[PDB]
Amino acid sequence: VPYEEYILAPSSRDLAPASVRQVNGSVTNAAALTGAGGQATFNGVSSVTYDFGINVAGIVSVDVASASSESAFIGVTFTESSMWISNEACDATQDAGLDTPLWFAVGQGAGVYSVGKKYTRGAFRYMTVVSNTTATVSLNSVKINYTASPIQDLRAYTGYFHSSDELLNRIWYAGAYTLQLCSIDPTTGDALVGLGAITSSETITLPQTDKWWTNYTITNGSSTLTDGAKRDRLVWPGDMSIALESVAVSTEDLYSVRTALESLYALQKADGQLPYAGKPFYDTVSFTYHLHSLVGAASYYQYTGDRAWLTRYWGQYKKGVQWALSGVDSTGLANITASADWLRFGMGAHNIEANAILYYVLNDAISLAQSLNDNAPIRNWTATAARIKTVANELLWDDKNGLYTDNETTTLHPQDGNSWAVKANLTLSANQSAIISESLAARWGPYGAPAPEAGATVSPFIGGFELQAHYQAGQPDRALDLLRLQWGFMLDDPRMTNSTFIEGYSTDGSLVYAPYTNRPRVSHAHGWSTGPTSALTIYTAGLRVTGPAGATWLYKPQPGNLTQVEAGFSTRLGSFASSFSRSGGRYQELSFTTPNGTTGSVELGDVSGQLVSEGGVKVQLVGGKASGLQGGKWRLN
Ligand SMILES: *[C@@H]1O[C@H](CO)[C@@H](O[C@@H]2O[C@H](CO)[C@@H](O[C@@H]3O[C@H](CO[C@H]4O[C@H](CO)[C@@H](O)[C@H](O)[C@@H]4O)[C@@H](O)[C@H](O[C@H]4O[C@H](CO)[C@@H](O)[C@H](O)[C@@H]4O)[C@@H]3O)[C@H](O)[C@H]2NC(C)=O)[C@H](O)[C@H]1NC(C)=O
Ligand SMILES: *[C@@H]1O[C@H](CO)[C@@H](O[C@@H]2O[C@H](CO)[C@@H](O[C@@H]3O[C@H](CO)[C@@H](O)[C@H](O[C@H]4O[C@H](CO)[C@@H](O)[C@H](O)[C@@H]4O)[C@@H]3O)[C@H](O)[C@H]2NC(C)=O)[C@H](O)[C@H]1NC(C)=O
Ligand SMILES: *[C@@H]1O[C@H](CO)[C@@H](O[C@@H]2O[C@H](CO)[C@@H](O[C@@H]3O[C@H](CO[C@H]4O[C@H](CO)[C@@H](O)[C@H](O)[C@@H]4O)[C@@H](O)[C@H](O)[C@@H]3O)[C@H](O)[C@H]2NC(C)=O)[C@H](O)[C@H]1NC(C)=O
Ligand SMILES: *[C@@H]1O[C@H](CO)[C@@H](O[C@@H]2O[C@H](CO)[C@@H](O[C@@H]3O[C@H](CO)[C@@H](O)[C@H](O)[C@@H]3O)[C@H](O)[C@H]2NC(C)=O)[C@H](O)[C@H]1NC(C)=O
Ligand SMILES: *[C@@H]1O[C@H](CO)[C@@H](O[C@@H]2O[C@H](CO)[C@@H](O[C@@H]3O[C@H](CO)[C@@H](O)[C@H](O)[C@@H]3O)[C@H](O)[C@H]2NC(C)=O)[C@H](O)[C@H]1NC(C)=O
Ligand SMILES: *[C@@H]1O[C@H](CO)[C@@H](O[C@@H]2O[C@H](CO)[C@@H](O[C@@H]3O[C@H](CO)[C@@H](O)[C@H](O)[C@@H]3O)[C@H](O)[C@H]2NC(C)=O)[C@H](O)[C@H]1NC(C)=O
Ligand SMILES: *[C@@H]1O[C@H](CO)[C@@H](O[C@@H]2O[C@H](CO)[C@@H](O[C@@H]3O[C@H](CO)[C@@H](O)[C@H](O)[C@@H]3O)[C@H](O)[C@H]2NC(C)=O)[C@H](O)[C@H]1NC(C)=O
Ligand SMILES: *[C@@H]1O[C@H](CO)[C@@H](O[C@@H]2O[C@H](CO)[C@@H](O[C@@H]3O[C@H](CO)[C@@H](O)[C@H](O)[C@@H]3O)[C@H](O)[C@H]2NC(C)=O)[C@H](O)[C@H]1NC(C)=O
Ligand SMILES: *[C@@H]1O[C@H](CO)[C@@H](O[C@@H]2O[C@H](CO)[C@@H](O[C@@H]3O[C@H](CO)[C@@H](O)[C@H](O)[C@@H]3O)[C@H](O)[C@H]2NC(C)=O)[C@H](O)[C@H]1NC(C)=O
Ligand SMILES: *[C@@H]1O[C@H](CO)[C@@H](O[C@@H]2O[C@H](CO)[C@@H](O[C@@H]3O[C@H](CO)[C@@H](O)[C@H](O)[C@@H]3O)[C@H](O)[C@H]2NC(C)=O)[C@H](O)[C@H]1NC(C)=O
Ligand SMILES: *[C@@H]1O[C@H](CO)[C@@H](O[C@@H]2O[C@H](CO)[C@@H](O)[C@H](O)[C@H]2NC(C)=O)[C@H](O)[C@H]1NC(C)=O
Ligand SMILES: *[C@@H]1O[C@H](CO)[C@@H](O[C@@H]2O[C@H](CO)[C@@H](O)[C@H](O)[C@H]2NC(C)=O)[C@H](O)[C@H]1NC(C)=O
Ligand SMILES: *[C@@H]1O[C@H](CO)[C@@H](O)[C@H](O)[C@H]1NC(C)=O
Repeated sequence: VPYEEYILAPSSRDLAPASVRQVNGSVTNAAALTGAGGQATFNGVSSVTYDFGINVAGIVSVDVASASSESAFIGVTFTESSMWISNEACDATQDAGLDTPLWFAVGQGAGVYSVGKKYTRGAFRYMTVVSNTTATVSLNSVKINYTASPIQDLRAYTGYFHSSDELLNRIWYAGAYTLQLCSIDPTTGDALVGLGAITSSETITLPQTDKWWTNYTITNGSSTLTDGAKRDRLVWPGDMSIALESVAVSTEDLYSVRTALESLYALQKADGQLPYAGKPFYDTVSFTYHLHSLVGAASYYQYTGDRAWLTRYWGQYKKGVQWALSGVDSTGLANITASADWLRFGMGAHNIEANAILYYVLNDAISLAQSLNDNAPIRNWTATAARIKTVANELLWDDKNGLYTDNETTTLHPQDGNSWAVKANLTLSANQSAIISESLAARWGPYGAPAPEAGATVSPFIGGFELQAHYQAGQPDRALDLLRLQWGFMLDDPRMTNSTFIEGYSTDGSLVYAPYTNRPRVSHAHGWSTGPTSALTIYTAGLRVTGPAGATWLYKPQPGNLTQVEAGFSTRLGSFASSFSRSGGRYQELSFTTPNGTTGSVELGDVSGQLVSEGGVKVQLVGGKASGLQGGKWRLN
């Protein structure tokens, strides 16, 4: 309800394109297919590329009025980015080649032509209607059944964010909408229908095209969160380590997260190994992604407060923790023998990123075990955790460059490892964390923060963890600067979609993703690139869930130089909201709402005064902090 005007999601599921972008050949009244009136008559070989304004998804229907020849055809091509607009092909989903247009033999007669959900286009902003025959074809409409997020009201958000910075607001809502697009009907999964047949080492020529379909049921239930709407349309655990919290503070569609998580845990091996991806992707060993599955279960319990779910899955979670701990060696660090990660290079040995994620997982597991009163596993865990810290900063810390090396035998400093080490509290001091934040920011290029472990690549995925690291190191304006630089490029570059966020690109500002050779296959709607949504709600607005469903919370707004911030979301316990206005580095007004029955703490920084409750309770701030605050509405006096 609040700030609904920023919500990108369509107001219906019956969608005509918004505007005509380009016309080729004799075409009468192309604007008719935008709902502007009349019918559109294609006279011979012709085409019209239409623009929807935003990235959309679903099932195309061609309403034909007449066709002069029995051999007439109408084709439809789709593309996320405008650089792959073509009257001959879509953009790519497979490892090599462009996808074939959807061809309708409309030479029969009048009626609506469709091939249903088997050929759902998972994501596209531009749609080209093509007549490749000398026939005259009149069409009444070409519309889309919008099938992204199938069991929800697309414009009924439970979270919101609005600041004095309009770019930040648009970035928040673009992340939320991206997540909506990646929630699919589970019966239309697996866009990689050519896995095994089409590989990177191949060439599909200009007249050659890839066939595509969507008919693998990837989860149970009626909705699930995938990595990318166009592609892979599969469940990936690492992507959830950014996507879950951004879903939780905007749409609250944690049911799709839950189906994805359950499908992943259903693939656990007897020894506890969790999968690299959901079915039918290759059974692959990946340390880090197994740990991401553990992270995801922990965060799901944190936001839903589902005791029954955690109880169902605690045995599997402990088995996974045991599997990961089996990699720890005499050193006290995990020695990673699997190279598979987020499509980066050099995963192995005493990798800083793997061990930081392990530290994070261990602390998650201890807090969960205390929630469940399962004290037995705690000891080992604590000890192991300590060792990681103690050894990771002795054998991996580079004091001269202010960052962690990737392992013991390299001078490379990975962005993911250092970001995660700050996010997991692997550093021995806040001063260290500030060094890491400063040194990461020192590496920014004209198009955002680099990930040297994956070559000349910018990763919005790792950008989300770096944002969190800048925040936890006490640098909110550094984080807002990275937001502006990287995500304003992702949102406002004319090749982007202006609604959804890219999977990754290159440091020179090109849309080359190094792991892929088929550049049209990069997805422009990946949930793992939506870090700013959760970051702006949690850190800028200061609404931090610290207990199940917000049973306990921390209010720590890190405003920086923003002069006005409003944000809010809900859990099954009630409403969280934060609202403040500043000027000259001081709060003019500050208020926040937390659900009843909850208790929390406050941390405003260098702020002195009283917090007044709705009833009238007054609490003095000591060092900008206060604890034991009872749930409700609070204002700063
Ligand atoms: C998702 O969509 C894809 C299509 O894009 C489907 O893939 C096809 O699935 C069919 C199964 O339905 C595959 O099998 C083909 O069946 C044809 C019929 O053969 C007999 O099948 C029954 C079996 O009991 C007989 O009783 C009956 O009399 C039929 O005669 C065969 O003619 C096909 O031969 C094909 O074999 C090779 C290897 O598979 C193919 O590559 C060739 O095209 C060749 O013609 C075949 O056996 C078919 O192969 C699949 N095709 C493709 C392109 O993948 C998925 O099934 C569908 N999945 C879901 C869940 O909906
Ligand atoms: C400790 O950390 C360092 C730094 O990350 C790490 O060195 C990295 O090792 C990986 C291999 O695990 C290297 O990745 C390969 O490097 C070679 C060049 O030496 C390239 O030719 C490779 O590219 C081709 O091959 C890949 C498959 O093998 C394909 O995926 C790829 O598309 C190419 O076809 C590949 O990049 C990485 O380059 C180095 N790091 C640097 C800076 O070169 C080291 O391995 C870690 N220690 C241990 C024990 O793993
Ligand atoms: C065009 O696209 C539409 C989707 O965008 C299609 O409508 C969808 O049809 C499916 C079934 O084929 C529905 O999925 C069902 O979901 C219910 C649960 O939903 C109920 O609860 C939720 C949450 O409270 C609520 O939002 C719903 O309104 C329901 O009350 C399951 O129990 C079923 O087993 C089944 O999975 C989708 O809900 C429905 N979409 C919408 C928006 O309602 C439509 O059929 C497509 N048509 C064509 C011709 O392609
Ligand atoms: C007729 O419509 C097309 C769009 O379908 C207009 O743009 C042209 O589209 C073709 C593809 O059908 C482009 O060719 C391709 O270009 C990309 C790079 O952009 C390249 O990677 C491919 O290998 C292929 O060469 C073509 O460049 C593009 N032209 C322009 C100027 O954008 C076309 O302009 C329309 N014709 C008229 C007369 O309006
Ligand atoms: C306009 O586009 C439609 C759809 O692409 C064309 O229909 C297809 O035309 C081909 C001829 O190139 C028909 O022949 C088929 O060729 C494939 C190999 O490419 C072969 O494996 C098949 O056995 C068959 O011989 C194809 O059946 C036909 N497809 C459909 C669904 O009708 C149409 O010819 C184009 N017309 C013009 C004037 O460009
Ligand atoms: C949860 O989803 C899974 C699929 O992810 C459901 O199990 C699936 O059941 C279908 C329908 O039986 C299987 O398809 C095949 O059907 C033919 C029909 O003749 C049959 O001969 C095959 O033996 C097979 O049953 C499909 O293979 C199977 N999925 C997998 C991954 O094997 C399940 O029913 C859903 N609901 C739950 C678990 O409550
Ligand atoms: C408590 O955490 C520690 C980590 O500090 C766990 O220790 C590790 O346990 C695994 C179990 O598989 C050991 O791996 C095994 O190593 C032997 C060689 O010693 C090898 O032959 C096996 O194939 C397997 O790889 C690992 O070495 C060990 N590391 C250390 C430093 O003890 C321990 O498992 C956890 N507690 C429990 C009860 O599991
Ligand atoms: C993040 O990690 C830092 C250290 O990297 C944590 O602060 C550190 O807390 C430990 C205790 O957990 C302190 O070590 C010792 O604690 C014993 C009591 O068990 C005490 O008797 C010793 O005098 C010593 O304090 C350590 O000094 C302290 N370091 C700093 C710089 O504060 C911090 O608590 C962690 N933060 C989170 C949110 O987990
Ligand atoms: C956002 O606004 C602030 C305030 O105008 C910008 O400047 C930063 O302000 C703080 C507080 O005055 C400076 O703190 C420094 O502390 C060290 C401690 O030793 C002291 O030596 C300095 O004299 C100063 O008091 C901080 O250096 C300063 N930073 C800069 C670059 O001016 C801040 O830059 C603004 N950020 C953005 C992105 O707009
Ligand atoms: C990419 O998306 C942005 C944001 O949606 C577009 O910028 C413009 O953004 C503002 C809202 O931030 C919209 O303002 C409205 O303009 C209408 C014009 O009639 C006015 O009546 C309203 O009161 C309000 O001021 C504006 O519509 C929007 N422009 C468009 C074209 O959507 C940006 O233009 C988008 N670019 C592309 C190429 O899609
Ligand atoms: C980490 O594990 C790997 C795999 O078990 C170890 O790699 C082997 O190291 C030995 C020396 O101990 C070499 O002779 C082998 O060639 C290596 N094999 C493989 C498959 O990597 C590595 O030594 C382990 N590192 C630590 C510190 O325990
Ligand atoms: C924060 O800790 C770092 C060490 O990680 C201190 O900076 C280092 O100081 C040593 C002094 O011997 C130098 O050799 C290193 O080059 C410095 N490292 C970096 C990255 O600058 C720093 O002084 C500490 N700051 C505070 C306030 O305690
Ligand atoms: C819940 O909190 C609201 C204030 O936000 C208050 O009006 C209401 O009475 C509270 N209900 C209970 C049962 O405490």
